[PDB]
Amino acid sequence: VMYYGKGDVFAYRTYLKPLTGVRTIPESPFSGRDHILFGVNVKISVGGTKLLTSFTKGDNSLVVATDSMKNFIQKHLASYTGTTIEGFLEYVATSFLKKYSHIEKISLIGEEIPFETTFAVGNRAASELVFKKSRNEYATAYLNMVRNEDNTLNITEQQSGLAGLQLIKVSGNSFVGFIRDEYTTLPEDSNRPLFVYLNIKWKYKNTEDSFGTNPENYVAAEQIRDIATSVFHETETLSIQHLIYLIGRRILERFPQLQEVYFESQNHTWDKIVEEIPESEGKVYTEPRPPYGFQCFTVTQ
Amino acid sequence: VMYYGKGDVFAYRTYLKPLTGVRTIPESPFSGRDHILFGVNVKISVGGTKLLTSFTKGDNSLVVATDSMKNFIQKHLASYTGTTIEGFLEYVATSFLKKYSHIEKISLIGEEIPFETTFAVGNRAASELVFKKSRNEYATAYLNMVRNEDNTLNITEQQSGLAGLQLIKVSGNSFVGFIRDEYTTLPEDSNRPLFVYLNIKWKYKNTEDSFGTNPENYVAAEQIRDIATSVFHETETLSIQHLIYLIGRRILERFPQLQEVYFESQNHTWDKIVEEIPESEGKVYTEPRPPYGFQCFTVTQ
Amino acid sequence: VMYYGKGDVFAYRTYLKPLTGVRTIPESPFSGRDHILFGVNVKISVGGTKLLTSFTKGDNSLVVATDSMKNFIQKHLASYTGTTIEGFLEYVATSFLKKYSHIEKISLIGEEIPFETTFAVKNGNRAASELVFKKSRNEYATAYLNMVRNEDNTLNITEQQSGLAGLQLIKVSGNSFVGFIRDEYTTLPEDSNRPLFVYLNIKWKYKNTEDSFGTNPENYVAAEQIRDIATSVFHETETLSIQHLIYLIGRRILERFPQLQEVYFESQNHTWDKIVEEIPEEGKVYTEPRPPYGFQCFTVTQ
Amino acid sequence: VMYYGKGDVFAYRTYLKPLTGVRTIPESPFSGRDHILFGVNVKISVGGTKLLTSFTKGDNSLVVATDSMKNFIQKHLASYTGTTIEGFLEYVATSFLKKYSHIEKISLIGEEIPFETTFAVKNGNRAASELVFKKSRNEYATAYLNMVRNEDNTLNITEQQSGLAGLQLIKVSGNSFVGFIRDEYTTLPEDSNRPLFVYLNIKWKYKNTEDSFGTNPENYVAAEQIRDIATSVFHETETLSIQHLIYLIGRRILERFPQLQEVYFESQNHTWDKIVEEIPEEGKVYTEPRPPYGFQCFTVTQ
Ligand SMILES: O=c1[nH]c(=O)c2nn[nH]c2[nH]1
Ligand SMILES: O=c1[nH]c(=O)c2nn[nH]c2[nH]1
Ligand SMILES: O=c1[nH]c(=O)c2nn[nH]c2[nH]1
Ligand SMILES: O=c1[nH]c(=O)c2nn[nH]c2[nH]1
Ligand code: NA
Ligand code: NA
Ligand code: NA
Ligand code: NA
Repeated sequence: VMYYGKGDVFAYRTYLKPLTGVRTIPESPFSGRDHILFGVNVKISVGGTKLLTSFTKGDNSLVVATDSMKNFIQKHLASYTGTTIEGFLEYVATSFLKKYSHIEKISLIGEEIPFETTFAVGNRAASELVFKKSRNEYATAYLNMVRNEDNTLNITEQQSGLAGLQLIKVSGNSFVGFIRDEYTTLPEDSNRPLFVYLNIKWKYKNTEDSFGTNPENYVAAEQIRDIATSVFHETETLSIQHLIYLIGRRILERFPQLQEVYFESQNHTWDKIVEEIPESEGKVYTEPRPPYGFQCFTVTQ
Repeated sequence: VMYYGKGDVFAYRTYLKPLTGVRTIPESPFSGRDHILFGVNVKISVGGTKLLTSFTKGDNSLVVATDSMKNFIQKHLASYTGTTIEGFLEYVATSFLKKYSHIEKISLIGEEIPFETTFAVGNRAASELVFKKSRNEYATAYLNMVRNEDNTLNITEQQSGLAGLQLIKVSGNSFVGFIRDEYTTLPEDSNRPLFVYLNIKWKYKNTEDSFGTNPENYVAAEQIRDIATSVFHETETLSIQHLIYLIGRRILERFPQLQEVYFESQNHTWDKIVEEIPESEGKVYTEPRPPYGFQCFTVTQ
Repeated sequence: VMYYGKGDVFAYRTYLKPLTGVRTIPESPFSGRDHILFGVNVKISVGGTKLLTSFTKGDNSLVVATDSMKNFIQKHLASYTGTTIEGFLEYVATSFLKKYSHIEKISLIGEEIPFETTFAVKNGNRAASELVFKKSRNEYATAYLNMVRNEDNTLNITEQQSGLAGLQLIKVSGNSFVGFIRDEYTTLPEDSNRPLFVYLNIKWKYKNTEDSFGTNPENYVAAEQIRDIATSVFHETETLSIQHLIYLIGRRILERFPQLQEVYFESQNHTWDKIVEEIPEEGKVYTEPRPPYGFQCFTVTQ
Repeated sequence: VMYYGKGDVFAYRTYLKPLTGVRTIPESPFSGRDHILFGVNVKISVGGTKLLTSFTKGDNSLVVATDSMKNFIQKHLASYTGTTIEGFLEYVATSFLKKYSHIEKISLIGEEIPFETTFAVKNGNRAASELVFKKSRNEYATAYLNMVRNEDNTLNITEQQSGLAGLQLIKVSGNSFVGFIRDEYTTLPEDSNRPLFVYLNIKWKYKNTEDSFGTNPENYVAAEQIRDIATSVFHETETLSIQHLIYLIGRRILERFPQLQEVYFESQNHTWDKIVEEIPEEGKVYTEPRPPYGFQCFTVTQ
């Protein structure tokens, strides 16, 4: 391995060109983003054989300073004329390889820094000025671009995602029928309040569709979130494994331009404390000990 | 000082009695809570002269185990027949002093663990089953109760609050006219994107009104949140100090049953990177260095 | 309430005057501080009735920008000629009130950012490095100071407190917790031998605030020495509870430092849950508990 | 991809077999581990094509509950008779594949939960305590292991890696960063003497996986010794960049441990910003930077 770069490059842009005309799906009201505020956290990694002596000899002649890479990203957010993080990553990548001929490979991660609307008043409406910083789920994007021997540039990998989704379904979930042996102490549960954390990532058949230039073909993280919550509600779940497969199948049915969906899920279900409350369908639970189950699974189109 | 207790007592209750009929205000749509899911993080502290020898002699005869205090709280969440955190704290407090005659003083903090609705589908609606765990703002409550010499119990202190509100207003804020001397390097800014964190706490004229038994008199954290966002939108702010005073005045005008409102605010405004973008009203900003300004201020009715 | 200020004012100073001339105790080899690297995180709060209209009218005329308070702290760390965080806070507070006549009260907190020595081979042998330090995320010293301006424009310290924060200690045996109340709320078993794991925050107040500054260092009480008393007493004691332990720690502190007026403890119980009791042919296995934690708050006075 | 498992499996063991018989190096006094207290955080991932219908059909017949995997790990820490995290992972992996025939692949990560010695006065003198330990939030050792079941039901290790995580080192002088590209994106000044602050994660692979287990301890490479090489080289070197430094650290590691095949570095730059350059009558003042951090990823091979 030989690469270097800059992490935690925060950049907030006001009044990015709005994303509009995204084809809708029945699980989600999403049709676009107003982009009054567009926040992103970028990580940039660059590589190339000509970087060797920066390591082996302490020669900085071909070192773009990581601080300069931060300036590059922030200046390019000011000049970007597109409408998505995926497209912003492409713009940065192409511009960086064009600028620095000694770099053979660039890898970028962009994480949305999400904001929510707030109420302002003779009637409450969404404010165009005041927004709430959200620490809940957020969109992500990843891009790798290389310079070939014939000096053409090529995207070698692209992936979009949704991170930090935390969903609890109070009833309508079972976990029964698993292996019972000398190591098993978990009771079977025919009705648990399954609490899952979800990170969902998708890849497109055609990299162009990720940029949003033709919004009809763009798959928004907001729509993925809404599919996940709908499928979870609809399904008598039999395990997290069962749930995530069904979510993936629905995503790929709604978005035929997608090639695959990948899931990283964790189980954070609470421990039950009070099983029966007189005169109520209610129950009391509490936080479990730290160990958490997880699942990782790809569904392909 | 001499007290002991239990912290991080998480307790999640399904199907608490709904809070309904809260008198509305124009800044907020809030009228109640369905309480399908009711999550709280409780801290309990107890004191009394009879605890001395548990410290000075290692005598545990009058030590209620902190683990038992956790069981007490979780069992009482199962039996609570009310509709608010404030009322739950009163129920726990009265029950604990009634149970343990050697305790002279109990202090409780309750923090909401908030959950948000999600979409499920032939039309999207809010799910009654699937909820999103939120890491954004949340309601709080605090209660202190004592046993008097004539053996009556009395609430000595009650306070409600909203914590973790993070609001950014992209324009319509200035900070000018402050002291310029040998220590001043901050440029005056006639139009900054003020980003404030807010913790807001209120006290009632009549402790009864905090419980929610008469919802007409209950002041919900959701309504406080919506007043804050409305006032921030409405105001050409001149500093955080100026903004929080105005928020407090509005709160006390809307809620005459309140005696005071207290604010703890922090300044997290971003540093500007790009001041002018051709053909746009947009700008680019980034995260500042760690130091943060803060303000603390009480407004009284 | 009405005040404002700046938090997370980090400041790192190289080559502060070393702390030496301290008075030793049996429980600690502490003999001073080299101060090649001195880091502090400062919070500053200021008040005064003349600040009212900055809130009620948006009048910034008497507002010292919080950014300027950060500059003030950082510049004064460069000029500070003393040897302790406590003395640094006094230097900042006195200087700030002298600069800003409309401020009536200042409150300061300083938290040490601790570094540990590393070793290097050079010129034939391994020795402590004067250049390379390891940042520590473990325990650290703290200080608190409040100062006021009186009607006659004199300045008085109104409260001072020192402390040690973030000490996490586990004793594998020699602790019991038995004899507590057993009623309809009790499910905790009696335990004659548990691996008690405590978090300790310990704070002390001096009889004479001058002794906190270090200008006569024999009278200073170092957080390092308090740390070492805590670990020694925990080892020495067949503990009957955390309450029992912290009282005995406090007694030892006050016996070793007669110039202290009191010591205050905030302790938390983070003891692990037992998984395996018997291992064939003296060990056991434990794991992390559920989140709820017991805590204790207790003062011992001289 | 298809796998599942359990994360944050904390396990604390008392009185593990001590590690001794290690081979020393000039840069480190490390001589073994007492193992009075041995803590580990384990993540376990398992796969196999027979798990498909647990996802596609909700059939739990071949699902080992993740809770049971936690039980498995905790119970095997009680029975483990070796002396290293690397050996513990092998013991767990081999045992798990032997128990569960439908599992084709297991991946394990173990992270040391480190504790430091404390001292106590007893029977007339201050000495290291055998009972009281301080939990550390600083650097810690790591291990990684992947094992597979072949068609003939033999088991093979397919990847092994050891490491040191969380090392944070600041060198106050004797570092430069000059000569980098100066163009329309450059605003960083050249600096002939900066207080370089690096975070280091260092990972190593052995030529022969057996040497990682500790059963012949003279061939084991301890994270403590790697830590001490890193601090020594940082002191010894007039650094020209972090890239320069980590290459030299890697060279020294590979020279001192010829049984290693390679060493991999993930470094981050957290150097403070300068506030005061000149202090009257050699110190300076620095403060925390904005969040963006440079990083480097680099392998040195034998
Ligand atoms: O959904 C689940 N999948 C699992 O693999 C599992 N293991 N324990 N609980 C579980 N729940
Ligand atoms: O609103 C503000 N109040 C302040 O006191 C301040 N100080 N710096 N910036 C500031 N902004
Ligand atoms: O030392 C202890 N003190 C307590 O009060 C307590 N309660 N549960 N366990 C405990 N341990
Ligand atoms: O050591 C460094 N390497 C780098 O690549 C770099 N970029 N900015 N500062 C730096 N320091
Ligand atoms: Na739709
Ligand atoms: Na209303
Ligand atoms: Na000395
Ligand atoms: Na030895």
